[PDB]
Amino acid sequence: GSFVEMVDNLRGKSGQGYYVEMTVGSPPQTLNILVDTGSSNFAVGAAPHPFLHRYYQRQLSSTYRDLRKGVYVPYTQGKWEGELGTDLVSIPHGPNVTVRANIAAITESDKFFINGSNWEGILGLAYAEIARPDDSLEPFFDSLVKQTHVPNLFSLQLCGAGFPLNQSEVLASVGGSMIIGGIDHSLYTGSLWYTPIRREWYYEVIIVRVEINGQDLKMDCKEYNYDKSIVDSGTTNLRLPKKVFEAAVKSIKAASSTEKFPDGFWLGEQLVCWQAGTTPWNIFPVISLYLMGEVTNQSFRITILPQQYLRPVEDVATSQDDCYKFAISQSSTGTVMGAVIMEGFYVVFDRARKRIGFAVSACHVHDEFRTAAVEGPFVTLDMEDCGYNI
Ligand SMILES: CCC[C@H]1CN(Cc2ccc(CN3C(=N)N[C@](CCC4CCCCC4)(CC4CCCCC4)C3=O)cc2)C(=O)N1
Repeated sequence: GSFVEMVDNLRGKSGQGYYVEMTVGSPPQTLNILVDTGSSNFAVGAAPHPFLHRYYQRQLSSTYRDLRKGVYVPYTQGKWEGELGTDLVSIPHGPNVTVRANIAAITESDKFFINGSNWEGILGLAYAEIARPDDSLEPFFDSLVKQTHVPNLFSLQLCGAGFPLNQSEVLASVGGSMIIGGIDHSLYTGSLWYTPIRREWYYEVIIVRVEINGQDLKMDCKEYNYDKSIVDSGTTNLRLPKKVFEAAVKSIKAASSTEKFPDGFWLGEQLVCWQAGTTPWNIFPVISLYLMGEVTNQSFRITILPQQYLRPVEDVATSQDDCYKFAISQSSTGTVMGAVIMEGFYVVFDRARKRIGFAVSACHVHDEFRTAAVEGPFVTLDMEDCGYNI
């Protein structure tokens, strides 16, 4: 591991997000910031909110610069609005550099901040094309790379605990690593396999085959990427296009048929519980997503376990049972490889070479019989046809 200063710099969990400490302004104001590979704005709470115990105070920063422009960002289940400006930004457990970056000072929001998440802002790590108000507002990572010698690449190791963490525990536990400018070899086992970034807006990739316990879902592969497939640390679940979700759930139900679960469990709404230590991992199937490789007609696969797609949650009765929610859900906006999938792997966002790498994570949860995997190569033809075009 050559990046010790950045190893173990994340905290959090899949359901509320993983965050990194950052500082903004002069003198530095410390804030915890959500790592979000699914957006491209650096936006921080800048006014009192019931769920924030701190926020960015522009009037206290000598280096604050007002851009005299507002920004409104509505999204699926909420929105955030703010005032744009720039200031000096640093990451204490990151590269030892300070850069001048755009900051959206959030003045109003709806269903954005999460009670008990411990973060006060978000770091959009995707490309300018999806930055708001438009692509002229340079994203943080672009600024970092342009102003310093930091390589144009970052990598993420999100570590799920495999069991519920109470408030004190989640504040004291290490949730993973965000390595800025490099790859730390202590964070993964086996080899790294790369898939091309299809287009630079979201971190878009192409899935070419899907298996449930080795059985091919056998759908037209364009269905797997309708209308896109992205890697998003800001989403909790593995989200799949409606038809793919329906096919996958049918296959997962068939594989786990020795136990019957209520419809609410499969809808990802209700938890299922087992007596302490008796979770029947073995009856649930592994899921393999084959991704386009860097070589023509070549693919590789990433395989996750139920220890990744069953999200630990505390029982309504705080009992001693081990409980979980099904963390695979349907989408009308494409496939989303959320945090529960990322928890199985060390993911390298190699912006410089327009590719995303995957390797088995040194902190993935598993049992004595099965482990997550990243394997290849496999001969796969006409993979370009798996991409969807409007
Ligand atoms: C952290 C875990 C939270 C829960 C909520 N939750 C549902 C959910 C639904 C959609 C998205 C996609 N997504 C995203 N990655 N960032 C934003 C802006 C996208 C951006 C794209 C370009 C155009 C402008 C908006 C803001 C979010 C970021 C997370 C905090 C809330 C606001 C967004 O909507 C993520 C999560 C989930 O699963 N776990």
